[PDB]
Order: sequence, then C-alpha cells, then structure tokens
Amino acid sequence: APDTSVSNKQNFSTDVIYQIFTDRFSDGNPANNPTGAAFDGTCTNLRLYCGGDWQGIINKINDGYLTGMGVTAIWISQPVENIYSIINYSGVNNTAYHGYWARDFKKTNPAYGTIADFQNLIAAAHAKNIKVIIDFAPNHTSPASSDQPSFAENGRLYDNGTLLGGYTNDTQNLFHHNGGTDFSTTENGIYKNLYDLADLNHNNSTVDVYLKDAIKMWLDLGIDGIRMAAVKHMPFGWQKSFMAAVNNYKPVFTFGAWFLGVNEVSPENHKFANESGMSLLDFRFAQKVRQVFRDNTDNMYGLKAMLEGSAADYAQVDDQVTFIDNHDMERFHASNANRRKLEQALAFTLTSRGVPAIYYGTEQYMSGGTDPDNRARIPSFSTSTTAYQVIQKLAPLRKSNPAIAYGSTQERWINNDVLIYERKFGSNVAVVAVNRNLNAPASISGLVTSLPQGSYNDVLGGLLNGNTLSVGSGGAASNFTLAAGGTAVWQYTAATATPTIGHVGPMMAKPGVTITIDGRGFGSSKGTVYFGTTAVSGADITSWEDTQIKVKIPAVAGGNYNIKVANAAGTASNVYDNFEVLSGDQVSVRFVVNNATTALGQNVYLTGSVSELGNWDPAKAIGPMYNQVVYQYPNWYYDVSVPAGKTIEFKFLKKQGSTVTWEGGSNHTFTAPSSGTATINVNWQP
Ligand SMILES: OC[C@H]1O[C@H](O[C@H]2[C@H](O)[C@@H](O)[C@@H](O[C@H]3[C@H](O)[C@@H](O)[C@@H](O[C@H]4[C@H](O)[C@@H](O)[C@@H](O[C@H]5[C@H](O)[C@@H](O)[C@@H](O[C@H]6[C@H](O)[C@@H](O)[C@H](O)O[C@@H]6CO)O[C@@H]5CO)O[C@@H]4CO)O[C@@H]3CO)O[C@@H]2CO)[C@H](O)[C@@H](O)[C@@H]1O
Ligand SMILES: OC[C@H]1O[C@H](O[C@H]2[C@H](O)[C@@H](O)[C@@H](O[C@H]3[C@H](O)[C@@H](O)[C@@H](O[C@H]4[C@H](O)[C@@H](O)[C@@H](O)O[C@@H]4CO)O[C@@H]3CO)O[C@@H]2CO)[C@H](O)[C@@H](O)[C@@H]1O
Ligand SMILES: OC[C@H]1O[C@H](O[C@H]2[C@H](O)[C@@H](O)[C@@H](O[C@H]3[C@H](O)[C@@H](O)[C@@H](O)O[C@@H]3CO)O[C@@H]2CO)[C@H](O)[C@@H](O)[C@@H]1O
Ligand SMILES: OC[C@H]1O[C@H](O[C@H]2[C@H](O)[C@@H](O)[C@@H](O[C@H]3[C@H](O)[C@@H](O)[C@@H](O)O[C@@H]3CO)O[C@@H]2CO)[C@H](O)[C@@H](O)[C@@H]1O
Ligand SMILES: [Ca+2]
Ligand SMILES: [Ca+2]
Ligand SMILES: [Ca+2]
Repeated sequence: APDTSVSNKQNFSTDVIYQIFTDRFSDGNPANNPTGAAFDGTCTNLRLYCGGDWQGIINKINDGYLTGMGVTAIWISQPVENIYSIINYSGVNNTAYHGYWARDFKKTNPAYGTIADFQNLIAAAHAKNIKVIIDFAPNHTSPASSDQPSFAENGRLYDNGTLLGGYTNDTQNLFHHNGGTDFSTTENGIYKNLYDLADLNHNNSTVDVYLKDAIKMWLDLGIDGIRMAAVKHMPFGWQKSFMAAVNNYKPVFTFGAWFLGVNEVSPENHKFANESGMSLLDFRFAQKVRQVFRDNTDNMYGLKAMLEGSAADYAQVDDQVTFIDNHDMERFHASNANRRKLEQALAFTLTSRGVPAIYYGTEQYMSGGTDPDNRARIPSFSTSTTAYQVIQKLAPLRKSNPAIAYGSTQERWINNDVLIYERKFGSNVAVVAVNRNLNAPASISGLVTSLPQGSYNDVLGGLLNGNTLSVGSGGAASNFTLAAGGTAVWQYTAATATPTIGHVGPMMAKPGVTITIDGRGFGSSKGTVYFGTTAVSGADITSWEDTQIKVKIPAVAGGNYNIKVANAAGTASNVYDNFEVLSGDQVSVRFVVNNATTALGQNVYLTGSVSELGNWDPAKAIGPMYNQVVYQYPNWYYDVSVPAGKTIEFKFLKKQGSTVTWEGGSNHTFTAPSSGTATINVNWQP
C-alpha cells in the first residue's frame, strides 16, 4: 500500500480532513432523532439536536459531496453515548447534540446511530477512500453538581450499561472534587472541572483501565484517527500512557485540541506535541492565518514568522492539524466580509505543511459568532461555490504532490501583503503565491524557485485570479503581475531517485510494534532501516515499496532514535529524528515528593533510571511538578508514564532555569504496576 492509501492509519499529511459536526451535517435517519424539547428539526435552536446522524454522513459520502470536494478524511463528533438530559442553563435548554457529554464510552450515541450504523459508516468511508477520525473526550463525562445529584445526570459514568459511579457520593474517587478551573494555570485547568464538566480521575485504576479499554473498542471498530478533546485539561503524563496503549495496540493518527489564543506561543504546547505521543491542532497557525487574512491584525511578515517558528518548535510540524476556524470559534467568514479572504485562507492552508482540517460548511461561506452560532446546519450541499472548487482543486494536491504533504516551507518572495512560498520534497516542488491585498496588484520580480525551467499554469485555473508562471534557468521566474487578492499555485512533480523520508508514525512505541515510514525513493526492493546505529532488515521489515515501508521496532533500549533508511543499493536517506522507543508497556504513575521547599522560580522535577524518566538526565527530567490542586507545597506531585512492572530508580531535582540541584541520599526505588495506576509517595532527601 502506498503512503496515500486510505489504509494509512498513521499518516494524514496527504489527506484533507473535513470536520463534521454530526448533528448539524445531515439527518440520514430521522427514526433516531430525539424527541420533544431536546430536538428541533428546523435547527433554529442550536442548543438542541437537529437530527444530524451517521447515516447522513454515509449518504454524503456516497452522493459524492465530500469526494467531489477532494476530501480524504473526516473528523466526526464523539461517537460515545452522551447524556440524555436537557440541561437548563438559566432558562436556556441545552442538549448533548455536540456529543461532548459522554456517559458511556463503550456505547454509542443513539442519536448518531448504532454500533452497526457506525460500522456501516466506516465501511462507506473506506469504500470512498475516506479516513475516519473520531473525537474523544476522556477528560470528563457531563455537567454535574456534587451537592445537586438532581442536576443533569450527576456526571454518572457507565461501562457498557453498568453504572460505575457519579459525581455525588464519589467514595470511589472516579472524579476530581477540586471545583472548577479558571484557566489560571495548567495544573489548575487539569485537576479542576473543565467548566462544570465532571473531571475524571485518571489516577484511578478503574477509570484508567476503562478508558484505555474503551479506546480499544473504537480502535477495533476501524477508526483511522483520534482527535483528543481538552488535551490541556488532562495530566500530560497520563495521556502519554494513553498514547502508549493505543500505539502498542493499534496505532492510529492522533492529535489533541490545545487552544492557543491570539499571539500565544506556548513552549509547553510545543513540548506536549513533541513528547505526548500525539500531535496537536495548529491553533498558532490558525490564529496567525486569521490575523493575516480575516482580521488584518498582522501582515505577511507575521505569517512567515509563524511558519518558520512552528517548523522549528514542532518536532513533527507536518503532524499538526491546521485550520482557519472550528466549532470553538467564530466562523472565518463574516457575512459582510469579502469571500476572497476565506478562499485565500483556504488555498494557503490546503497547500501548507500539516494536516488541513476544514470545518463543515466553510465551503458554503457559513458565517457565525461563538458557539453555538458557529454550529448552524449546513445551508446546502452545493458544489457551485468557489471555496468548494478551491478545495476541490487543491486537496488532491496533498496526494499527487509529496512536496505539499511532506515538503519543506521556504519563503521565496515577500512583502506586507504578498507572500510567495515554496514546498520542496525530493524531485517535487510547489510554489504558492498569495496577494492578500484585495485592492492592489503586486509586481513580482526577482522571484527564484526550485522549479525546473518551464511554463507553469495555475493549478487554480485562475480561479483565485491566478496567473501563469514562467520559469527560466536557475529557477528564475520571469517578472509578472500578481492580481489583487490573487492566488496562484504552480507545481512540479517527478520521480525521486534518492530515498527520502517524509513521514513516520507512530512516533512513540515499544519494540515489536510496527511503525510506518512514508516518503519517496524507497525503491521496490526491500532495503534497510536504521533506528540509530541499529540496522533492521529482512523479516522485521513487513512491507517495503517506493512510498511506504512497514517495519517492526527493534528490541533496543528505551529512548529517542533517528530513523533513516537505505535502498537495496545502500543509498541512505535523510533523517527523521525524534522517534521514541518506549521501555515497554506503559502505566500512569503518580509521583509525590514531600517537604521540597523552594524559592520563586525554583521548580521540582523528577529523574530516573528509565528513558521515561530521562535516564538521570536533568535536561530530560520530568516536570515542573505541581503543588496546588491535588497536593500543596512544599508537597509536589505529577503523573508520569512509566514502563509497567519495571523496577525503577528515581530522584527528585530542584530546577532554576537549567541549573540543577540534585536530591540527597540514595536513589528512590519502586516497581511500576503491571497494569493500572499507582502512587509513589517519598520524602525529599536533603
Ligand atoms: O460550585 C459550582 C460549580 O463550580 C464549577 O462549575 C462552574 C464553572 O467552574 C464555571 O466556569 C461556570 O461554568 C459556566 C461557564 O462559565 C459558561 O461559559 C457556560 O459554558 C458554556 C460554554 O461557554 C459553551 O461554549 C458551551 O460549552 C460546551 C461546548 O458547547 C461543547 O462543545 C463542549 O466543549 C468542548 C469543545 O467544543 C471541544 O473542542 C473540546 O474538545 O472539548 C470541550 C469540552 O468538552 O463542552 C462545553 C462544556 O459543556 O456550553 C456551555 C454551557 O454549559 O456554562 C458553564 C456552566 O454554568 O459555572 C459552573 C457552575 O457554577 C464546578 O466545576 C462545578 O462542579 C460546580 O457545580
Ligand atoms: O503562575 C504560576 C506560577 O507557576 C510557577 O511558579 C512556581 C515557582 O517557580 C516555584 O518556586 C514554586 O513557588 C513556591 C516558592 O518556591 C515558595 O518559596 C513559596 O513562595 C512563597 C514565598 O516564600 C513568599 O515570599 C511569598 O512569595 O509567598 C509565596 C507563596 O507562599 O511557595 C511557592 C508555591 O506557592 O511553585 C510555583 C508553582 O506553584 C512559575 O514559575 C511562575 O512564573 C508562575 O507565577
Ligand atoms: O544576493 C542574493 C540574495 O538572494 C536571496 O534573496 C531573496 C529574498 O530572500 C527573497 O525575499 C526575494 O526577495 C524579494 C523580496 O521578498 C521583495 O520584497 C522584493 O524586494 O523583491 C525581492 C526580489 O527581487 O528574492 C530574493 C532572491 O531574488 C537571499 O535571501 C539574500 O540574502 C541574497 O542577498
Ligand atoms: O549520571 C548517572 C547517575 O545519576 C544520578 O546521580 C546523581 C546523584 O544522585 C546526585 O547526588 C549527584 O551526585 C553528586 C554528589 O551529590 C556529590 O557528593 C559528588 O559525589 O558528586 C556527584 C556528582 O556526580 O549527581 C549525580 C549525577 O550527576 C543517579 O543517582 C545515579 O544512580 C546515576 O548513576
Ligand atoms: Ca437523525
Ligand atoms: Ca481533567
Ligand atoms: Ca523532526
């Protein structure tokens, strides 16, 4: 199977995701529609079920709506069973139409469909080479009150019909009872209730195993991706252990939703995306895009900055899910706005690095403010829109031109409003020119690219006022005029002689697990695969062709390895660093250190004898540890993914910048549980 195959559950870079808000997409089966006050067939009240279901999606898949657009993957709402109550928030009735109020992760939302329906959906999708990504909010269940078991459904958690427990009288401790968060701090937003949502307690073995077990089911149902909701409100350590469970079972492309406000650039975010075991939704990208094309709060320069920075801050930038809007923010298009702004933001996104995600209805020019105003039912399924044609013309590129999927990003021409960038990958190139200035044209001279000499027509067919590019010798493009609001796309594709790695997934797993290595120039005859200095060939290399290679992770020590391959001839390829070989099966372990006083700026960290602990390396130490919610200073705590069953030696550190002060005495010792969670409580040694 080629990298572009719908079977590629590890790489979406060649795909164009279509974010589908089920309830608001299409009602293929009204027999499952909810009744009474929880439903509004007219979709006037955006806080109630409108009827959108899985069958609706199947129909959309079969009727060529999505396919005709060039969509190769969908991102659907959480499939799990949600609460049935109609939460009345100050005289305002609310329903779980959004599917974020789960009540049983092992069951499905009868409103969307049945297991069978879901199965038919996946079947339909794959039949149309369409990948299926499902939302997953294992951070909570539903709204609930501790003193009012009457409100909502008390956040009651079910395990395939069997009541596990509720928020009230939670003597089991399945949830956190630290009130709500004010998003003041990361730890704050983690161990506190996301709004009024019953915050699950992943430190609880039951909850931990149940959740992991639940994902297994959906994984067995054939899903091709996982969009993790509120990845910022869940302990980072546990999520890794969760990614480990997935990857060590049935690895599938996963990305979390980590909100990033305007002009917000988080290192924690970069780190999470770099070591969580999952990617992230490129909010930084989206916000900048909006600032540049929608709000005009920044120019091409800010865009370029975002591009370069992100390409350096993200270990695997091509794994970041890009977008221009979503269900959590005002639709990119404003009723009064100039359509070209959206079309441009679209063209840009569809040709940039990462995995482009398109919010349903965007191609219909839907406008709307904050939720639920941004979740209106798709006005129509018209293929006549310009946005539709844009996507339609650009999307396929992600499959025909590896430069777009895995290529690099280099600015070739730039100014306040004009931006001309190039994507390169092997013998493939893509030059994109965007003139956001809707009132002024731009004289493009001195443009240099990697495009071989030749005449290049606009792949957009002048759709966005594009033009033909004339490339002479040296990649020098003859002077040309870039129409106002003009957007062109020139490309070059050719066979790649030398082995080039464009993607690798998953990026974190234990030996014996099969990773997927995509790119071009691998050759038909099997070659060699390197996990650092360790060479792997023959049998452990399940499959090998030109664009895709399947191989089992060698039994090497835990840690980061630099992947690389060599054709049957010995010709070595580029390097795809940052691969993580786990020490084995993982389990979320909570470490607690007491009496660890410190001074402002000084934060406690954790080090240990395993790669999951940094192998005694302070730079790779775990932390900074928390000390506010669950435990209070001088008491520090933190949930960490450690190799299960293993006997690990660990020590605590006191960090100040990169200056480290080691713990005294001897190493602490403990043996990781074989499964479930555990709490290692030790005192700081002077
Ligand atoms: O002791 C009292 C009480 O305290 C705590 O609870 C209070 C809470 O701390 C406090 O903030 C407040 O909460 C209210 C909030 O301030 C209001 O904004 C409102 O919330 C509405 C949201 O603004 C609105 O966007 C929407 O939110 C839901 C989304 O529609 C839905 O899609 C989903 O959001 C998901 C994102 O879309 C998705 O991308 C992402 O992946 O995951 C998100 C989360 O799943 O979920 C959103 C939340 O349901 O509707 C909201 C309407 O409810 O109402 C809040 C409730 O009043 O008051 C709280 C009560 O005082 C404690 O936590 C609590 O235990 C305690 O009783
Ligand atoms: O925004 C949240 C903050 O998060 C991070 O802060 C860390 C600090 O870097 C740590 O030093 C630690 O803070 C301890 C502090 O070490 C300790 O001395 C004590 O501070 C007292 C202080 O002695 C007293 O003079 C006065 O300042 O009151 C303080 C409160 O008692 O307690 C602190 C813990 O509350 O932990 C925090 C995280 O909680 C981050 O580095 C900061 O930028 C950020 O503000
Ligand atoms: O001496 C060679 C020269 O080449 C490289 O410059 C390129 C710029 O980096 C690139 O931005 C582009 O420049 C255009 C500007 O963006 C635009 O504002 C306007 O001024 O036209 C310019 C083209 O004439 O192209 C040039 C290459 O042509 C390299 O970065 C330089 O360091 C180097 O001096
Ligand atoms: O590097 C591997 C090694 O790391 C860990 O050892 C650290 C000690 O725990 C820590 O106390 C500190 O040791 C210094 C002593 O305190 C000091 O008295 C004198 O002996 O110098 C030491 C400096 O090396 O730092 C080391 C790491 O630098 C871990 O505990 C070991 O098990 C592990 O082998
Ligand atoms: Ca229905
Ligand atoms: Ca949480
Ligand atoms: Ca990298």
